[PDB]
Amino acid sequence: SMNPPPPETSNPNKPKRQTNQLQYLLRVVLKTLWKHQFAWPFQQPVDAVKLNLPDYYKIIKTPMDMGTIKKRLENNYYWNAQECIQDFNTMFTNCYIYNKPGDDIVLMAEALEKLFLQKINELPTEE
Ligand SMILES: COc1nc2c(Nc3ccccc3C(C)(C)C)c(C(=O)O)cnc2cc1-c1c(C)noc1C
Repeated sequence: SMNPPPPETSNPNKPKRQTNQLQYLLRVVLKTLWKHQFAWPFQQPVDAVKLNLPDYYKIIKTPMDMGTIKKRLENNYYWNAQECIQDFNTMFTNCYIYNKPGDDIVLMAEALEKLFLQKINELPTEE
């Protein structure tokens, strides 16, 4: 079985918090990206078996995807907004590292990242 286990989306020992910034990340940022027409390759872990990408998890050792991020937010997995922002950045970076510049999947990622940065520029202050 050559896919790794997916990133965890819950952990009984990891402290849980809700902040208005994490609420914004779920309700505005994730929602906007999730429903975007380019989102679908990013909505679940890369299935390197089904996609016939045998080298994927030889190259990418910190996988991340919006399905995992969405569940982490829904599960209050994150303590702060930076943890979630880091996961989005990891997802984009992995795409830019594994694929060739100018590939369609890279252009899709770049479009999602542009929207992402726009929404993060508008992050609300903590209540
Ligand atoms: C090419 O990069 C991906 N492609 C798919 C994918 N199929 C797809 C999508 C667009 C263009 C080309 C393809 C191939 C069929 C050639 C793989 C699918 C799918 O068809 O279900 C799902 N998830 C992906 C994640 C990724 C991906 C992401 C996201 N980051 O790195 C990789 C690799």
